[PDB]
Amino acid sequence: GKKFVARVAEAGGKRVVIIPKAERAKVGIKVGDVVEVKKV
Amino acid sequence: GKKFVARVAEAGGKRVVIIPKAERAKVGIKVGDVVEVKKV
Repeated sequence: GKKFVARVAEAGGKRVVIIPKAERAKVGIKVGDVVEVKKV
Repeated sequence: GKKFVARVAEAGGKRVVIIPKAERAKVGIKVGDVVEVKKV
């Protein structure tokens, strides 16, 4: 339930939210994890 | 404040949340928009 703020970016012709290593460590996110994305 | 569920994926050597066109339309997200990402 921990969260972080980010910006939608364009990478490889896709709209993505890049998750830096620091943010992964703070929120406890690994590849494959399910997340909730909310527009602010 | 609208939200959608997604999975952290790996693309271009980065950990990202791909946002499909349908999800962008439902949540009202454009590139550059600030979003909140919460681990479920």
